[PDB]
Amino acid sequence: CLKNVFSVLLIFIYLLLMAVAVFLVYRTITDFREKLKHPVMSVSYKEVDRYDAPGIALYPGQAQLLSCKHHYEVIPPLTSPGQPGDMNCTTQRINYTDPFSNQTVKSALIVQGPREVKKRELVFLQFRLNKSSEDFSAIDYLLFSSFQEFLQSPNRVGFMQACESAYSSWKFSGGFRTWVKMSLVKTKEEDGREAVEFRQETSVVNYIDQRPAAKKSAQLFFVVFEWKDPFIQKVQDIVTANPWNTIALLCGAFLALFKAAEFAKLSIKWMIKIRKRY
Amino acid sequence: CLKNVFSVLLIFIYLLLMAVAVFLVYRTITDFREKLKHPVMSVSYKEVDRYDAPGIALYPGQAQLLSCKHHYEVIPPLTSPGQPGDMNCTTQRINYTDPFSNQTVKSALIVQGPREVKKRELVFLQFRLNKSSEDFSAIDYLLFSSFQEFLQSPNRVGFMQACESAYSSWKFSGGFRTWVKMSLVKTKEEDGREAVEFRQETSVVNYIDQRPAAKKSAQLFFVVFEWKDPFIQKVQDIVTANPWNTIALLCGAFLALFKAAEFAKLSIKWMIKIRKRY
Amino acid sequence: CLKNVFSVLLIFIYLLLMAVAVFLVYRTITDFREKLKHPVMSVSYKEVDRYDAPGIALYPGQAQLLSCKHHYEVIPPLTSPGQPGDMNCTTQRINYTDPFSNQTVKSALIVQGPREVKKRELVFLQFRLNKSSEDFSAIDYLLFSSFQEFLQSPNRVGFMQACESAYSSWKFSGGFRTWVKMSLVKTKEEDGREAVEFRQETSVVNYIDQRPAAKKSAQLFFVVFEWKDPFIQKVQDIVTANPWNTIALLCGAFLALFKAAEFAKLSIKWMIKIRKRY
Ligand SMILES: *[C@@H]1O[C@H](CO)[C@@H](O[C@@H]2O[C@H](CO)[C@@H](O)[C@H](O)[C@H]2NC(C)=O)[C@H](O)[C@H]1NC(C)=O
Ligand SMILES: *[C@@H]1O[C@H](CO)[C@@H](O[C@@H]2O[C@H](CO)[C@@H](O)[C@H](O)[C@H]2NC(C)=O)[C@H](O)[C@H]1NC(C)=O
Ligand SMILES: *[C@@H]1O[C@H](CO)[C@@H](O[C@@H]2O[C@H](CO)[C@@H](O)[C@H](O)[C@H]2NC(C)=O)[C@H](O)[C@H]1NC(C)=O
Ligand SMILES: *[C@@H]1O[C@H](CO)[C@@H](O)[C@H](O)[C@H]1NC(C)=O
Ligand SMILES: *[C@@H]1O[C@H](CO)[C@@H](O)[C@H](O)[C@H]1NC(C)=O
Ligand SMILES: *[C@@H]1O[C@H](CO)[C@@H](O)[C@H](O)[C@H]1NC(C)=O
Ligand SMILES: *[C@@H]1O[C@H](CO)[C@@H](O)[C@H](O)[C@H]1NC(C)=O
Ligand SMILES: *[C@@H]1O[C@H](CO)[C@@H](O)[C@H](O)[C@H]1NC(C)=O
Ligand SMILES: *[C@@H]1O[C@H](CO)[C@@H](O)[C@H](O)[C@H]1NC(C)=O
Ligand SMILES: *[C@@H]1O[C@H](CO)[C@@H](O)[C@H](O)[C@H]1NC(C)=O
Ligand SMILES: *[C@@H]1O[C@H](CO)[C@@H](O)[C@H](O)[C@H]1NC(C)=O
Ligand SMILES: *[C@@H]1O[C@H](CO)[C@@H](O)[C@H](O)[C@H]1NC(C)=O
Repeated sequence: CLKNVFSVLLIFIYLLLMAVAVFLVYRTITDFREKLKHPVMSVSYKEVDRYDAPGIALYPGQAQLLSCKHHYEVIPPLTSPGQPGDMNCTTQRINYTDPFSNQTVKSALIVQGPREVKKRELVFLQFRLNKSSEDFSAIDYLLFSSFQEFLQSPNRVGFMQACESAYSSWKFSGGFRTWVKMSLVKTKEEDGREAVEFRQETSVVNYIDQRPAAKKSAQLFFVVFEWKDPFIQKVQDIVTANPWNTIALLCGAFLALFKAAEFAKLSIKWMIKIRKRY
Repeated sequence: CLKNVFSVLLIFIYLLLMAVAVFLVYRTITDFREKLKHPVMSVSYKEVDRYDAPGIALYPGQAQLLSCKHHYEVIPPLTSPGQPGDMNCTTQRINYTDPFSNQTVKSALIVQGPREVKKRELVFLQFRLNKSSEDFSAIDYLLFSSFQEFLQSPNRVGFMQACESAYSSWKFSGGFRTWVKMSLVKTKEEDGREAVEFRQETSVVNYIDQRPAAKKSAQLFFVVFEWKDPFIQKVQDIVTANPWNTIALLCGAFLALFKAAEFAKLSIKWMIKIRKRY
Repeated sequence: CLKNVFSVLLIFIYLLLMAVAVFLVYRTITDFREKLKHPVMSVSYKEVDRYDAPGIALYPGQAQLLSCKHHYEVIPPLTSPGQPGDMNCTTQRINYTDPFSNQTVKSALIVQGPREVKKRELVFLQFRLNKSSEDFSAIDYLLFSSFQEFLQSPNRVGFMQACESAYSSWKFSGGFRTWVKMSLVKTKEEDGREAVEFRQETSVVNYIDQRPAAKKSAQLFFVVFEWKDPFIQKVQDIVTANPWNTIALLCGAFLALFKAAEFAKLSIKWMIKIRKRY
């Protein structure tokens, strides 16, 4: 009457293997949910021959700018303060309404930044704020990726608001030269898009005002816009769980368990033979 | 007498397949050891409606602070130097012993930072150090994540040492306004923990001292504490090698090799038939 | 005459499964090409007992340096400006030709940085530039990983050019103390190499010149070189697609499809039996 016992015994292999099968599909499902929740990042650096001329959206307001001078040389030659002119920018002043507020027009000024990173070209601006009641001399600016696109785009009055919302506006101080070493990051969201963001590393250098040494003491600002490295750090969140390399593995495990059940039927046959031997 | 030769020939399939099997399990084992050694990082940005009020653990020492003023406006209105008062902080001065030393009590001061990032709220502090022998005016500070937790926690005298050991204490200078744009990173170690770290980007703005223009020339410090972006960069090291999606693949490869050995037995049968045909 | 119809019907399982097989190998091939294009990054922090003494390649030019003083104390004690001496560096002045130009010899100066991060040792330099026509007082520097290697290496005149090309040269300003908190990143390119890069976070602190308060007003520079954290952020791009864990999965899927074709032959047998029943 204990033959059905041996039957359920040989079937215990089926039972345990179906149990580990449902356990494994559960674990694989929950791990796929996890790896689908938050993907994995991946950085790659693509060295570029020469950058596309960025757009420096300075917001001087009242402070008139003195000079512009690109300098392929690693060092900007000796300047002469308080003297306007010497401008050699492809500058363009453009107005728009702050998308944050729409309550105050923020006059701007656009500059074609440096292009030749290997030649180490660098825009060197100069500004002046003849004494006012600001109490903190600061001219904030902004960087978008390619200046020619701004020149050619239609209704750039709105393209500028799009930039101001996309990028971030960090100010350069007043009273010392701020060597801004720009650098790009072409980050790619997974929804088939490419987002260009500027990450810069300022380095302020104090201005020795002993050269003018006068009674005017008018505030004057200095900037240097440079390309940090000839590379473009582009980061894209890689989806580490595709719907294919997981179902194939689940099928492989299901087949492993099926083959194991077949080997278990073979082992039950061997055990029946051994019992017949006894 | 050369039949055993054909036998060992048909068995050479078994031999080579068992060899590639041990090679593949070796490679999979060593790759699992590697991917278990150092996991893969993964960044995700979770935009928050409004931040939990951080805790600014300034260490003024002797320098009394003049004013506090939150400013939902993007710009702090014009200040008046040398004049105390106007404080509207939920400030709290707290003492403790430096866990690094335990040899000197470091008087502190806690401030409830800004909360509404979308409203662009910003704490604007002011300090004074009437002329002393410091030779370098610097007031270091510290940031922990949520101020109300500090208020409610028990024995915050030790919670502060825990913070000082966990976070990092970077000083803001003296003589110009330092626009500190705080930002959080809720990093998650894999051992079921969540670590909150502050990564800020200062931006100093020189102070035009021509407004006081007196013979006192007392050192005075300005700060601005702001939330950089409404996002919270949270990074978690994803374990790229789970103990399951590797053993399933090993079993799939073992079955591929078993099926290949079966097809090889079939090919040996075909070769025996071809030999019988000849 | 419609028996061949049932034949092609049972064969439609073979057809659809071979179709999904070629589709799956196509998808796996293209995903392997993708994951081979750009690998996945992975950060790990290895706390070190004590750092290997870095090499600070300052480029003073004409500015003679006043003093050196390591300070295990977290704060450098009160200095005395304008007074040379007090040097306790293992300094070494070395010349070479700028690999960028080869048109101008750039005199340098090497300093053995701090070693004991847990002891919070910190090099504190001092410089002077008696009034000149620079108009912007800046002394740029440079960091390589281990100073003893520089001392022992052969023909360091070229090792220095190698460093200048490998690392990046960021200047510390003139007129205020720049607390440079160095930190290493031992990044590993996949081609069996280990690249050591310095990523530092400066923090300038204004110099109160009321202590000299003379008519000389000579430019003088202050630096502090410190180790930020006792950790060494080492990042290595993990190849997320190995040539092995993909072919094993492809074989597992091929076997899943073979077993499915066998079950389909069984289903065709069941359908033939059902048709015979009718
Ligand atoms: C862009 O906006 C600026 C600032 O509003 C304009 O500058 C003003 O132009 C008017 C023209 O009559 C002057 O009267 C004002 O004195 C200017 N500045 C202010 C407000 O004091 C500028 O005209 C606008 N764009 C351009 C270049 O036309
Ligand atoms: C926290 O520590 C500070 C600094 O030690 C304390 O400030 C001192 O308080 C005593 C009270 O009699 C004064 O006599 C000292 O002049 C204060 N500062 C020093 C050392 O000169 C403060 O009292 C402590 N906490 C509070 C708010 O009670
Ligand atoms: C490394 O280069 C510097 C700068 O060229 C050398 O300093 C010059 O040394 C000569 C020796 O006669 C002096 O006449 C010059 O006045 C020095 N500086 C300059 C150019 O004005 C230095 O000698 C070189 N290395 C060493 C330490 O010998
Ligand atoms: C600006 O630079 C170009 C470079 O070729 C030069 O030709 C031009 O004369 C410069 N303009 C001025 C205003 O000097
Ligand atoms: C622009 O400002 C107006 C108020 O003048 C406001 O009603 C509108 O919503 C703003 N535009 C947006 C969508 O930000
Ligand atoms: C200072 O700037 C203003 C314009 O903002 C101008 O009217 C005034 O003449 C300037 N002074 C000098 C010295 O150029
Ligand atoms: C602080 O700000 C709140 C905002 O409602 C205001 O009601 C309160 O009067 C302010 N306190 C002072 C000291 O002005
Ligand atoms: C605190 O300082 C004391 C010396 O007063 C020292 O013995 C103790 O180890 C310190 N606590 C720790 C664990 O840092
Ligand atoms: C300067 O600060 C000290 C307190 O540190 C105070 O005794 C002194 O009166 C202050 N001077 C002024 C001008 O308020
Ligand atoms: C430099 O520091 C060491 C530390 O032991 C000291 O022995 C030596 O006297 C110092 N040198 C000078 C110039 O003081
Ligand atoms: C070094 O400069 C010379 C010019 O004097 C130049 O010909 C050579 O290419 C430079 N070396 C390199 C490879 O940078
Ligand atoms: C200033 O430095 C120069 C050397 O560069 C030296 O000749 C001159 O005597 C120095 N002056 C003082 C006050 O030491």
